[PDB]
Amino acid sequence: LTCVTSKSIFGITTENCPDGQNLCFKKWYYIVPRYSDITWGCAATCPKPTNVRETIRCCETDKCNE
Repeated sequence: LTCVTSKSIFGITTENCPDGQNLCFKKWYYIVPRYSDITWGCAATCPKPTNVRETIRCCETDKCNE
């Protein structure tokens, strides 16, 4: 399984995930109305928002987390 792990206006980077990590994630962390930090990666289980600023989505196919 191949996930996005970083993105810019110039393109994406991807990784082929560790064995046993069969989900891709995208995670938004809200900082101010105009701006949110966003991270992307492989995961074993769908990360749980531990903060109210956090929004996560997960999926199971190649590069699905863009």
